[PDB]
Amino acid sequence: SNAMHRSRVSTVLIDVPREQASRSAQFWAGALGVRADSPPGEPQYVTLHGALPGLVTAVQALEEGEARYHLDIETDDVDAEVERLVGLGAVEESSWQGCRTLRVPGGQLVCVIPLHSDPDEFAARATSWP
Amino acid sequence: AMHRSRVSTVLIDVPREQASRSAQFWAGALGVRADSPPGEPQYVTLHGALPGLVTAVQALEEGEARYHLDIETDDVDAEVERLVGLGAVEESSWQGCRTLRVPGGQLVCVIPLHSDPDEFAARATSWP
Repeated sequence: SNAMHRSRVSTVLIDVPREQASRSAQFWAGALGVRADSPPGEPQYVTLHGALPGLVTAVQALEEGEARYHLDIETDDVDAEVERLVGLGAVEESSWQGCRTLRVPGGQLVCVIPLHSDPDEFAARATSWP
Repeated sequence: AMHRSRVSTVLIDVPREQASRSAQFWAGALGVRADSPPGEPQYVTLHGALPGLVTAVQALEEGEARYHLDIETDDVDAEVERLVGLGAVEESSWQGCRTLRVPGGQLVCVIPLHSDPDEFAARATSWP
């Protein structure tokens, strides 16, 4: 059933109500000793450059809801990866911050997102399914 | 001090009754082996989930599901003081760890050294 495809955790997100976003980025920049800025086309994100090895880390401004963390699973087939994770007991929730979003067994949220990495890096770190 | 710190650990905190199902899911979701370290039955390590870091499911005696990060340091007291200076607030000892509520509301723990020294040095920042 499940199409052959690849995935891995690519991104660690610090989700904060929009009003606290700049204060949060200020803290994490000082706490981690990192540079912080927003990418073009992504003003809701403040990248914490080089915070974690082999991953992207960012503060994401929430338009509604309470502060949390979440992980993004990067994949070359979003539909197939959502299907695979639902097969493992995850449940798809409403679109959340423009991402396909699942509640996993235990209660945490994860987002499934498309490719945003150097192909050679993704091939070196992604897990092949099945 | 000078002292050094880095984020070393990503924790998936779940009510104890849900801990087995969580570990099962994450092992399957990430394609990793999952097992508890000797002396640390409250954790199920997700081996190699995030290379350069440790990732684990932590069984909570109470409270709701969340994630948190551990900041690893060679001077726990100094690092807590430094993070408090940046606006973090120390909460009561939580799951046997020094635990801070950061600006924004997330939790972090400050923990002692537990990594290959060369890995720590490659990833850590020095603080006056």
